[PDB]
Amino acid sequence: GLVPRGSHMSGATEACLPAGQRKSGMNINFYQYSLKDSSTYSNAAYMAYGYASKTKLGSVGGQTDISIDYNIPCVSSSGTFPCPQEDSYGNWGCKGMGACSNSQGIAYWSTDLFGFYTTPTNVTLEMTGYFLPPQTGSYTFSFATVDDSAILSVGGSIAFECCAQEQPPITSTNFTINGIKPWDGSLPDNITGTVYMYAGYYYPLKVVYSNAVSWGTLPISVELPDGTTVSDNFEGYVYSFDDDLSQSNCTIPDPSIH
Ligand SMILES: OC[C@H]1O[C@H](O[C@@H]2[C@@H](O[C@H]3[C@@H](O)[C@H](O)[C@@H](CO)O[C@H]3O)O[C@H](CO)[C@@H](O)[C@@H]2O)[C@@H](O)[C@@H](O)[C@@H]1O
Ligand SMILES: [Ca+2]
Ligand SMILES: [Ca+2]
Ligand SMILES: [Cl-]
Ligand code: NA
Ligand code: NA
Repeated sequence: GLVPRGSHMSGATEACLPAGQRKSGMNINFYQYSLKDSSTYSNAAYMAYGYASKTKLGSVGGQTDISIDYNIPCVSSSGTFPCPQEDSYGNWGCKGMGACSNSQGIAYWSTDLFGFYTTPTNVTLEMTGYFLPPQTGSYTFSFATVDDSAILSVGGSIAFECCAQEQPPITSTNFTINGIKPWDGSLPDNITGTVYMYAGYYYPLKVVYSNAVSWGTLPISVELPDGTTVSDNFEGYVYSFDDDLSQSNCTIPDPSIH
């Protein structure tokens, strides 16, 4: 036929063509989360949008390295140094440092998350921006692990609305990756998710991440159509645009027929 038929039952993921000045990287907003609260982050409504009803702590823009790898301090005989969780032992020490005098159960202040001074032990953050596929095909996003709770959403009307990156969060719970901490503890059922994307369109991307205590971990990757994997550093793939709610043609409901 002269034209492609389109994805079945309007199945294509909504994308965007923002006309304004493109900025490299994602915006990261930080919100209050209570130390050792092991329940709030288990609710889908909280992880999709309820986080923004808590106090906003601040923000950083232009972030291309988006994985989280926060290690608490070990106050050791030779000074205070971050302890990789796999090197923690006993009650407690850190391999190569001896016994640690400090508690694993208190808040710690650091700039480890995106250079922003906060409590990485206990915080929720929202990463927003647009993913620009260089290749048409299936993209598989993944979290290698999650400590404590996280979601990833892709698409207009799923992550956020086209040309409206800076607005309060939308209520969609149709997550691309549901990494929400189960009520029974243990691992979420599935921490990949796949999206079919068309080259050159901008796909809204949202990651919401929470830590309640001590270590924080969220190693983010994407497998491209060509089979290669991009991990941690998404430079060249993620961008931000200032809101333009007046750009009438911004939303592309079905990129295969655009
Ligand atoms: O999944 C929850 C967190 O687990 C780890 O945090 C540690 C965890 O400690 C456990 C025992 O070792 C402690 O003696 C006991 C005392 O509170 O708690 C158990 O759950 O939980 C503590 C908080 O209660 C933390 O202080 C410990 O660091 C770690 O993987 C965290 O990143 C997880 O969020
Ligand atoms: Ca919409
Ligand atoms: Ca934790
Ligand atoms: Cl040691
Ligand atoms: Na770590
Ligand atoms: Na430290």
